[PDB]
Amino acid sequence: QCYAEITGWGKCLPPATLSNHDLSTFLDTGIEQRRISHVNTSDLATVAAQHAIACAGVSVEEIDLIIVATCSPDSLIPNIASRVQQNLGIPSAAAFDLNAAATGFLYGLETATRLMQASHYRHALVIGAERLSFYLDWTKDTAVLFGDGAGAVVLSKTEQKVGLQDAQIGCDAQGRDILAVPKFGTAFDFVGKEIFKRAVRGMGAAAQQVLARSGLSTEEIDVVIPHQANIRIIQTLCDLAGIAQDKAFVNIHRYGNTSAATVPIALCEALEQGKIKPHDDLLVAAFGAGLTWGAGHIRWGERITPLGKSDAQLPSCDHTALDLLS
Amino acid sequence: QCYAEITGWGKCLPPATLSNHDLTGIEQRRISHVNTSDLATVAAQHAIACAGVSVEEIDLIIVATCSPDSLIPNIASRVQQNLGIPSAAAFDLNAAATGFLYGLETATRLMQASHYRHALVIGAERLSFYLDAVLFGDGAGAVVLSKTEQKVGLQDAQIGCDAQGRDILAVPKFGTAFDFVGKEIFKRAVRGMGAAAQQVLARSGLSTEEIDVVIPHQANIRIIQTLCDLAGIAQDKAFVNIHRYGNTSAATVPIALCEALEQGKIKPHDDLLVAAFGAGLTWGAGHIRWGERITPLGKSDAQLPSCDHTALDLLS
Repeated sequence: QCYAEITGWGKCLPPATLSNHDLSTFLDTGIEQRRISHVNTSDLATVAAQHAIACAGVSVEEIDLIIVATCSPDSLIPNIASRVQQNLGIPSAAAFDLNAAATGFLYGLETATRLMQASHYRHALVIGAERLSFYLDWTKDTAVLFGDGAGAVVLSKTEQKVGLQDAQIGCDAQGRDILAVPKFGTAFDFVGKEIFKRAVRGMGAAAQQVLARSGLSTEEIDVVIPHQANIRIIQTLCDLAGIAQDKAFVNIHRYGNTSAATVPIALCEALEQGKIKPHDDLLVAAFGAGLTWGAGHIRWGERITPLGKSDAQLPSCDHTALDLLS
Repeated sequence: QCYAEITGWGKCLPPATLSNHDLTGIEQRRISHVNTSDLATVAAQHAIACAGVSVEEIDLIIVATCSPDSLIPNIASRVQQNLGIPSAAAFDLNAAATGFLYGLETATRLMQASHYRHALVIGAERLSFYLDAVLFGDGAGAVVLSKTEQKVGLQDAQIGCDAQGRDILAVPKFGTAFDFVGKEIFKRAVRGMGAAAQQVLARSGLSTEEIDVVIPHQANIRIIQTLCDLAGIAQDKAFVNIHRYGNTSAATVPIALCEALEQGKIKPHDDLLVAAFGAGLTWGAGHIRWGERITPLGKSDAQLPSCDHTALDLLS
């Protein structure tokens, strides 16, 4: 029996910051700020990956698998996992984009972990990355909700019982029409109340299943890394699960909802701020357009500090965030 | 130890046919009058009936495409909604034409390492959306996988990507942001698929003589011939339907597999070699050990909405 330990983590938040005050200028949550990228999604992903690689101390030749969870890719042909691969010079790895909306990163984590357990993948890079700013209708509720950013992890095969344990991922397809941008693709819809109910239900039931199969009580959960879409969803999810609200890591106020990137960014910050201790039990939970949903139980291993650090950074930004949206 | 048997197969080729005419290996392609999700849906319905599984038994839906109707939400969730499958994991995977093989690999390992008992893996494309040209068509192919103890379905696979070839095959300004270098695409494809096939064969302990059938990506007849010649595999073992449908990217393999079974090209316990490549440049190969059954348990009446248009008409 093999496991996929999370041995590296990293993030990339673009520098141009957009305050609510900045928003008041042109405009008539929990969120105070978001970032707005002056580069493509593949660039955000690349830098976050560089941080996780250095954090893990792995050589780029050791990576067998790159998954980019996104719903805002630079291009469809080719995918952007292959762009990240080209940028980092990783040779020969499997490389794909996965689209499960905000639950993408959890889907990716589940997928890479099972690939590693059943076959010959020794290290993996799983990245959540978005440039939601590309989508926004500056007239329309939606505009204040979303930001740009990337988060990444590196997974390394091991015999120790760590990394993702059980996961339960799914999709409530009867809710598909309540959250959509239907004419971008080869072809907004936003019903807040229904999104709310189905999200808490989907994430809730998924979390419960994971906990029950792991034999854990809510009390043995040390940290909750939820999708950062809405503070009230997070509070409600915990309240209904009976999980103390202090265990939930929240950074939505800083970055807004960055779809697939929220969980890996939160996870990276939680580690940097020492919120996660060696051998802690984490509960991850997320949902997204689809309506996709998921939860996972991660057992952390020995190390919560980077082996090294990267000098990787985005090209210098000559623009303000107000400037980027003009 | 668990395995993912291919217990259902099915396809959906849109009716409007486009012959070679004035206005590869290829004589015809199909041109869809519906979205990609619709092609995927019908192919799925055929596979479900072929497998005799109930829609409530499906735990996982993967749609390999690079021409989805929408990015938000994904189209796996649309297929799920159309078939009424409750609660399954549903995602879109983009690895260009190697998508279906990537999906097959992913679903198989999900099923072996965790609690997914049945899966639907679909390749589906509407490449006609992209064209500015005689090389591509539209279509979908699907399989259903069912967990079992018998040593059948995908055995070893080797998937990868040659990222130094990323720029030789691209539509770079569709997305949130044509390039086509035929000779380089040719060289890297044969190299990528070749090396992948070799690694799979070697790990499986097979000689090329024990391969019964080859289901390759249908992008170009000469690529297929060259891949076999260099592997030492007899060219007669390679199933080819490109002449009928053209290159339907992620859909080529599952359509070919489905037709190979319908035409009795595949026998119980046959060893299949799948191989594919795509923009990325992605590449992959897989060894499938077929089980007992090569006939559908049932048939579906599922069909696309009636087409009132000619294919010439559809491109206008």
